Amino acid sequence: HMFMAENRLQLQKGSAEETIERFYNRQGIETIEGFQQMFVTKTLNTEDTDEVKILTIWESEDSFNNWLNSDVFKEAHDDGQQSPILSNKVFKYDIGYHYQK
Amino acid sequence: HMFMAENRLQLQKGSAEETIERFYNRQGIETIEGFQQMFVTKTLNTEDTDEVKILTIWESEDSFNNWLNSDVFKEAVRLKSDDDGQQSPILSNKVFKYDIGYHYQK
Repeated sequence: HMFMAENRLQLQKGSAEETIERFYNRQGIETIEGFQQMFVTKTLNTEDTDEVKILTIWESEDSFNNWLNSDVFKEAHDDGQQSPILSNKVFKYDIGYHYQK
Repeated sequence: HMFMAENRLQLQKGSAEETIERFYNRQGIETIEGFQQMFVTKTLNTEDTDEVKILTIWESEDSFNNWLNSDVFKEAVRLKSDDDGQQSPILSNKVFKYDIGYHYQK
């Protein structure tokens, strides 16, 4: 039923505070039918690197795919600066149970 | 600000669905001041094992801690399809905690 997509980013240890806020940009994700929620998290107590996750909740995986194929997605997405992002991966999940007070 | 706790379960392949069923019973979590949401997920496209995550969203970490030390938690599962004594095929149960820097709900 409900679907969750995760964009897991590994950053240079300590670079989260200065890098993270950029991921708070929705960039029109809420204009996609089926989009429900978005969370941007920073993992506590990591030592090797800083870990940032962008979680998006959808009514279905089709909704998510439509987002990927949308124009708002296409539109979205100092020189020489070494990037703070070490890895960028995507994971997909079926939400088997959800409850909101 | 907002806080997310995660219980990450590695499971015998094929047991994801049954395991999520054991979590339909929130065991009074919503009675805790600060509790906001719960998500129980199954990781897609895994090969040799299953993965289920129990994510709980809170107003603060203190709220989450209050749940763990609450009477409802300390006093709170078996499925109808279980044989007496059957165990959830858990390979590992790990805990992770997160600060939620941003949240948006349509």
